[PDB]
Amino acid sequence: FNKITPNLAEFAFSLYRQLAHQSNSTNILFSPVSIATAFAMLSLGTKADTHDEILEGLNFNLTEIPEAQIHEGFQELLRTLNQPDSQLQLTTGNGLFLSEGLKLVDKFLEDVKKLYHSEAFTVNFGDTEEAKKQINDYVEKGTQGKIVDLVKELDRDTVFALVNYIFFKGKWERPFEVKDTEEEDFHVDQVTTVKVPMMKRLGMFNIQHCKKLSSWVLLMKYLGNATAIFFLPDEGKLQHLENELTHDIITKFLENEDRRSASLHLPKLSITGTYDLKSVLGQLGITKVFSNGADLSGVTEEAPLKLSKAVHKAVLTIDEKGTEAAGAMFLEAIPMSIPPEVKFNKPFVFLMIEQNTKSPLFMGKVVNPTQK
Repeated sequence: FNKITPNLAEFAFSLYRQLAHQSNSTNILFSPVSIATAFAMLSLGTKADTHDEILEGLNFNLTEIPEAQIHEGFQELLRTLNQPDSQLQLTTGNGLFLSEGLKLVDKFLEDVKKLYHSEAFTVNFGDTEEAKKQINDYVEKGTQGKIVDLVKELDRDTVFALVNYIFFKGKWERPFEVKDTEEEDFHVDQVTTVKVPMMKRLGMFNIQHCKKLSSWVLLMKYLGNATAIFFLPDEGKLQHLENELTHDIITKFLENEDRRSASLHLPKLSITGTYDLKSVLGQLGITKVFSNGADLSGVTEEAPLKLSKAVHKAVLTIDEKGTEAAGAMFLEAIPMSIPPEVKFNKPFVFLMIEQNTKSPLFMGKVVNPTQK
């Protein structure tokens, strides 16, 4: 089911095409969910233009959807992410860091902790370096060592910092057997290749070839409550795919429960995506909260405040199947017939959708597994 998801979808695409044009030969990885829910939670401390700008920046038509519904929708999602339709290893969090000395509004801190279950702390921004450590420690501790020293530096007038991260490494509901994981070619160019550990499995896959998107569309079911959608653009059809993607078409794929025999070659990789939300979202029109004109009265009533730091870092690790545990052995009726060998051996885009809410958890493009 969906509620605000269409709003999150178009947000994911906007934020994607944003990074896909600007940045050219880089793996892209961001959580449309972690980011939005973060700025939707922050909007609760904003007022007037400053606020409307955030919600509108998150692809929300304020004139058509009651804000009460926007936040209600986000809570539903987090409810599913806390204790879902299944415990899917997801290490996501949002930490706010405000100056020790600001008389923060209790209500906002309520909404942060209770409503959006986000961590908020007060630090001494007088010691710029200590704040970074203090912050980076939070993330690291929270990602249990996967993310280290996220923030490399803070502005001179930093009094409010936002750190948003998400680490995922799901176990395949239908794993690849490590024995078959050999290293193979990966086309970074039409004439150049690179070697990467290529996983492979002959089986009944929810694979298809969409002519509209000019690409092979593979739906990998995750042991948890998320579904991996991979898009392998045709020869020279990457820009087209990126431009033809629509929440509709993706919902069409989700509702698709067919499967056919295919020899899937999917690379093993652990890509990352570190982004400066101030910059990236500013491009989406969210600027007032990050500047001197920020109306963060919900955060702190009497003293000026603005969002000096807003950083996102998404990490996604794909392999044969999480970690060796209850393997659960299934069997598939594979027809005797030349199955299409589908190799994800060239730039491809992809998304991770939470099965229930259909919220885009991760969106990205792998240009080269080698980069991290």
